[PDB]
Amino acid sequence: MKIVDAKVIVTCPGRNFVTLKIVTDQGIYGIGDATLNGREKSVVSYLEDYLIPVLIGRDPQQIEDIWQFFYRGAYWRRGPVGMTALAAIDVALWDIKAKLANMPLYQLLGGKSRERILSYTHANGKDLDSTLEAVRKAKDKGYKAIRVQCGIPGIDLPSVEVWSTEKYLNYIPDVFAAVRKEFGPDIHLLHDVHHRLTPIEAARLGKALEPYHLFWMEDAVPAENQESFKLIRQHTTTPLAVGEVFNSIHDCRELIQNQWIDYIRTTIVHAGGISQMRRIADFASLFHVRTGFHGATDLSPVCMGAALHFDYWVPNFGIQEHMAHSEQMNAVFPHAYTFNDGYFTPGEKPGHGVDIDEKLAAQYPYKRACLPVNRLEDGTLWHW
Amino acid sequence: MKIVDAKVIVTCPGRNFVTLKIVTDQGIYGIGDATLNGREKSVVSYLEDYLIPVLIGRDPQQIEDIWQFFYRGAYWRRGPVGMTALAAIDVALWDIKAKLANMPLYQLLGGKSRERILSYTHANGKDLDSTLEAVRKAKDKGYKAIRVQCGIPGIDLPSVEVWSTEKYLNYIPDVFAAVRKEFGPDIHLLHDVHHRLTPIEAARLGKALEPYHLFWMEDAVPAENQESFKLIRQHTTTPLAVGEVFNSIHDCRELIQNQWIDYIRTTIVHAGGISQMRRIADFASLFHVRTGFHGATDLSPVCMGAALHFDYWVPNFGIQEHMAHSEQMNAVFPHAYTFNDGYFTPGEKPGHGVDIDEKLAAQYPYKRACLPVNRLEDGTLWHW
Amino acid sequence: MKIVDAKVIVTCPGRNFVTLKIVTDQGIYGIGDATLNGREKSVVSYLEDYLIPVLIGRDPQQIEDIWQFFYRGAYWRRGPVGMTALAAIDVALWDIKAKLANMPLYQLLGGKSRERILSYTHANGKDLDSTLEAVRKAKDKGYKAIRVQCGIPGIDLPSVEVWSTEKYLNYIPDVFAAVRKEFGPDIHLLHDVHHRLTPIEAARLGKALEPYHLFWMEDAVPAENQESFKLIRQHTTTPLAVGEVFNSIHDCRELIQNQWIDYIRTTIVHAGGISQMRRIADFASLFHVRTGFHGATDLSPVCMGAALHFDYWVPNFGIQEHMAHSEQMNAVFPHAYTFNDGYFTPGEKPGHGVDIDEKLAAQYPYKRACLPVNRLEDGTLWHW
Amino acid sequence: MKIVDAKVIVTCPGRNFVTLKIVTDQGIYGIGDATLNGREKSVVSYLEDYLIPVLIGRDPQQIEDIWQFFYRGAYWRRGPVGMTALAAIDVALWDIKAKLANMPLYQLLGGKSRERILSYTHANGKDLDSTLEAVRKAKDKGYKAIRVQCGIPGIDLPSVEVWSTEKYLNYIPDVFAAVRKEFGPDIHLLHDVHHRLTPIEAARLGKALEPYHLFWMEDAVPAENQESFKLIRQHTTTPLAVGEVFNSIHDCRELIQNQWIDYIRTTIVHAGGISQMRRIADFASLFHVRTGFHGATDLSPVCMGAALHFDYWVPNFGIQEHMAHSEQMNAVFPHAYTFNDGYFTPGEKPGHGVDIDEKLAAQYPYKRACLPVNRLEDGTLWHW
Ligand SMILES: [Cl-]
Ligand SMILES: [Cl-]
Ligand SMILES: [Mg+2]
Ligand SMILES: [Mg+2]
Ligand SMILES: [Mg+2]
Ligand SMILES: [Mg+2]
Repeated sequence: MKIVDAKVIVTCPGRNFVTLKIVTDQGIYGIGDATLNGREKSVVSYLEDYLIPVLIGRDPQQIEDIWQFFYRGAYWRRGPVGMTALAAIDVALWDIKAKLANMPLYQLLGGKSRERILSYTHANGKDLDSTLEAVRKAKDKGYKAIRVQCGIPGIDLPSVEVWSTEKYLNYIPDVFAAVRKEFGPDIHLLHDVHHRLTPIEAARLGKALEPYHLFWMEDAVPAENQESFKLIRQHTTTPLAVGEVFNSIHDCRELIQNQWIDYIRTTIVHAGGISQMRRIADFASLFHVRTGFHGATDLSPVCMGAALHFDYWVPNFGIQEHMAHSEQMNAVFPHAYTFNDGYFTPGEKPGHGVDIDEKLAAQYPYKRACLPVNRLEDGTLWHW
Repeated sequence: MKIVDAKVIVTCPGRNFVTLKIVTDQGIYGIGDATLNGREKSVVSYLEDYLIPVLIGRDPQQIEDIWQFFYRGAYWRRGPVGMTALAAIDVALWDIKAKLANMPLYQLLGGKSRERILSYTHANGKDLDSTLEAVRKAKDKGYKAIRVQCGIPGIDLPSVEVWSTEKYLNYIPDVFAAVRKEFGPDIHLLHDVHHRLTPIEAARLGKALEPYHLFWMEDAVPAENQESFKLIRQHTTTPLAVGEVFNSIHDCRELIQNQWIDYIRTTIVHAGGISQMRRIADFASLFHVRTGFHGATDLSPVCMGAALHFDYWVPNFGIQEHMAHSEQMNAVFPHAYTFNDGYFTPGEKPGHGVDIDEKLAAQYPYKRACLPVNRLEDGTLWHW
Repeated sequence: MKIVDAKVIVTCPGRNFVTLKIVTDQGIYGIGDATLNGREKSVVSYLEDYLIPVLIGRDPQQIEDIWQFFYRGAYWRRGPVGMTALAAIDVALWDIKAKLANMPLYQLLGGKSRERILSYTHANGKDLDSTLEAVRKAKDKGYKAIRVQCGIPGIDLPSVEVWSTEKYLNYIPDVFAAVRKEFGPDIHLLHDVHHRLTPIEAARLGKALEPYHLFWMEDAVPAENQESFKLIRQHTTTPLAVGEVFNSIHDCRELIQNQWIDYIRTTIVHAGGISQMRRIADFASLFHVRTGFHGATDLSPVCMGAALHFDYWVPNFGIQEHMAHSEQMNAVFPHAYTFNDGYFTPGEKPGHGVDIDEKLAAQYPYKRACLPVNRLEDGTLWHW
Repeated sequence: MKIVDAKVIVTCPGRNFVTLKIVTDQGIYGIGDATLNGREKSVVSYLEDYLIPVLIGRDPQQIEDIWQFFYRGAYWRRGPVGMTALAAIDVALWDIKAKLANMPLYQLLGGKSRERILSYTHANGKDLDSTLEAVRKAKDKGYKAIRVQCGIPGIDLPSVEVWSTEKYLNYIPDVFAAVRKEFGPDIHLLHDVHHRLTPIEAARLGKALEPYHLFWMEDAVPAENQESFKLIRQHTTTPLAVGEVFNSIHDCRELIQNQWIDYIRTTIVHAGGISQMRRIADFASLFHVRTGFHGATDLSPVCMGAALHFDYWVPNFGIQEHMAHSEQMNAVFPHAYTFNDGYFTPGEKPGHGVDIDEKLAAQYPYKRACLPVNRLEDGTLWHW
């Protein structure tokens, strides 16, 4: 068996998505997500100008050899751009392998471990009354788990947000108190701190949120120095999640082996595909850590299909984020996965069950969109 | 899909082997090794009286769910008997899954990572001259790696050996000096200490063996207290291997994460099958540890086939032990794996490529054989 | 002195019990429990097919030599099946040694350290009102210590239970609040978490239970990774117990030496007998850990007699679990130990004071019964 | 002051170089290296499609604010592609700031700390005789420090090398013995292991090289798991260097703070520019670590000029690698730095003293060239 062609498709049906398609000499093809929000074209070049020319002629069944060849062979290791490119290749090859086996991908990984996959959605409001309404709307859509974000009183190219830590820490516990009073204890509640605190501030916030029994408090502090979480863990029993921005097991080995976190959020598209995320999830399982894949709209339906197959098998599954794609996004990527009453199943189609409609994708050209930056009230460039 | 039957076959074509066969409602079947040397019938009962009745009617594609069901569901966790029974089930189910995919098993794991699999053999002699001759005979059979064991001057139910640590430590370095003088530096040399030393004795021996640059020094001290290896590692750069007797990742997590060993020897048949050994090997890979599967004759050809498929894929492969089965053993277990000039390939037959000839197996009834014990010169019951 | 015979008796007077009887050439005999709930026949084979043939002709007075011979000589070390078989031998030999000395067993261990042995019983209800009634019934039977378990609102082969961690954590503290309000502070209250939490969940629960001053919170998290308890210990002063499922000191050395637990629950029948439990209890004593032997109905009266003799001597005794055997069970195993007003004494008969009525045991053939498994609400196979 | 334009120039005068030029509204401009060997065009896109559009209109004097804006604002942090793009911006802005100050760049950093900057060159041979000749040729060019690499007996798209660790470890100490015998003890000798060993192999090699007193042994093991170096450091006093492949302080914080290495090799072009390398070098200085910047031909003369200015100031300077550019490369990048008798000075021109001749650069179009991969003798994809 040989790879005869590989191509990168770029489309913007509401937001930018980048997709790799690998075609074999037997006409079976596979696809993988390569989208890196706000830096998309750097991955397109990494693939087109460097990795795709090496793929041609190789045996697509050698998933591990090709993963190692690109991971080690880049010489400069890890990193968002190269690991997203490698993820796209790895997912497309697992898609091919499952189609050659005539099995849905979850069967190749070890089969199903559960009948349904818990998800969570968003509830965002500019103030408390609107936040409470957004939680009602999320519950009415059948979600059993809801991430709550609320505006704080007094608070093509990157937008610039302004931030006050002190105002946020003083107000946000009152939001969770009000949500618990209105909606009761059974609903799972999540909160994303979005990198804005120092560890002793995160320790304070985790303690203040303990009475509300959150499913997790996410991304509390920037995590390049993984020891940052030791101080948080010493002060609170609010569960901790981190890692949507990671691209390697080396970004989280210490967080996990020291039991400093409860959920690892690192994704298939951003951390080298199914081959690497199997290793992260298995390492996590030794230390009570569960998967909580990031699932914002900037991960394409191809990533979602691969993630749901992974979620259906992995023993230490925690939850799957679901920020829904629009109708126009979904039409470009026909898929077998489905949602019902707060939960997903991956679908029984062979492969990860996702395809790309190339004719439709071609109707929507790339349009640049970058992520915001965040400044403190004095103008300091902070963490967004 | 359903399991319709499962049975345990016991045969003694020169030594005892126990094999599980699982049969599906589509007539595809899979087999797994269940042999536990010197306690064989305890596994037969564990399977026949407890696990097989639960398997019937289950979907064999759910490998992970069934692994967890038995691993956790036994309540009393881990252990040689239960983990060998679970290994037999797990291997038979991966054999079925690969046959359903119409692929050799290594393809399901991620594909081949190498063209050939390095093995090692034995060279044993009662004295130095005979040891040197045994090394020549091993080299003439095409082996590139040879385990050297030599008798020490002055040294149905279990045989009782006698042991002197001091005589062994004084003599064994001279054996490796003589082997290097006769055979040169290119041949890989291994030594199995077989549990007989304390850590400071193993540190001394490792230092004394450094000039001879061994591939490994194996099982230097009993390893129930994994911190025993820290003191060895602080004193020698001879590479260290351990773990043929282990049955769980929990027997070696600290040895590996602290970089106290170089090779993990734990096997598919004795540690819960391919599902658990994938997790051990991947954990090992984060810490520079390589696989060195045990491969004595008491692991059946079914274990060897599964091991060779695993070895063909796993990135951090080190070596495969090969103590050859006899012609009568091989005839009971037709297999696709082959040996050439010191190396193996697993074969391209779907599954792990091994089968059992039930009619032939029935010609050789069980015959008890137990492992020796070892006593010190004063009669103390020691480690064999 | 020589062992002339040894036999395994299997009986099901309401539930399965396995018993070893060793007979000496002077006609003195000893018995030991060999019951391993839900895997019973695997121990029968381990004994009959491997260990008993080695016992014959040996001097029964050599308890330590025989313990080492089997512990080390199995080659594959530790584990539920082999350690239960070895426990049966070790207890039967201590029973013989005490009969040869013409002493109750506790005298051989070092004599009595207390006049009475505190026990605890069960109080289980499907809801809070019924739980409160079960606590009244337990108190009326004279118990001074009561384990409380309550159903949670909204929650031959293994039964399958369903589990929600979040519902349990939200409700269970209210059960202990109600029990304290009704029964006051003097009664000792225990709770068994039964392996269902992660460490930060157990930390949360321990904190929530602090106002109710439990004697212990038991088996909070699966303990194969012993470092799991470090995080619990950093967050709560509720006392911690673990270890009914352990079979070796190596399962708990780190829990004890780091002062991560308060009570070790590992038993004579499941962890290699009196010889090994003397070593566990003495190690525990250096680190303030007290014995809290498991004492569910699946440990036979032979185990109970040995445990009570051990409990009467050991300095760092904490408590003895007592889930009562039925009248039919007790009739098969005449014994000297007695209960009075919440406490036991072991009895003054030589040996451990327990015997087996072989004629009566023969009236009740083995009947398979396995332990349940537990699944999460999505179907994930969890810890029961 | 404002940035009015910024552009990326790509040229291949013998090998590919990528250069950023930032132009201010006062006509002062600055340049920075953006070359990432073997992935060059991914950086071109990162700059052109994402970062340059944000630069336009910003005040170039705000070097720190712009560094933080891009480092944090990318959201996905660190990594070879983004950190090389950010390095190009940071160096071009320091070039502008020094030109506005009318000072050579080293004056802005704190002034000169030394009169001359020690460098090292290459001596490579296919065998020992040729290696010895290459060392003579290097000495005759005035170098006082020489990296020695020798072939080992029996050993557009990526070339595939083959590797044997055992043959290398057996032979390489003899090469250093011969070099010391011929050239004496005063010459500084370096060796690059190039990622090929495990830590205990590197410990062995470091010990074997101790009699030859190397300046350093470099890149002994892949360093994603920084604790890998602890075991090397416990066994040898050969000095250790690592880090040409790093892009962040987070790749080396533990190596440095634990005193596991002697020289940090991370470069201005690959790790976020002068702003980040000032922080790495200062952190290193607290722990006795000295700078040893990588200086292979794939770092352009723009990187060399910035590095030499940095080297002239930094207190804890160790050495500068110098693998010489060709005449055609040098003509595209006129520069003030000069070499004399083994040492450099950075030159007294304002800025880093390097410029790009755009007309000449335009004569040499991009031509793809990728780095080799390395396979073991069995075909395993290894570290190159
Ligand atoms: Cl990158
Ligand atoms: Cl066992
Ligand atoms: Mg987030
Ligand atoms: Mg061995
Ligand atoms: Mg319990
Ligand atoms: Mg180098």
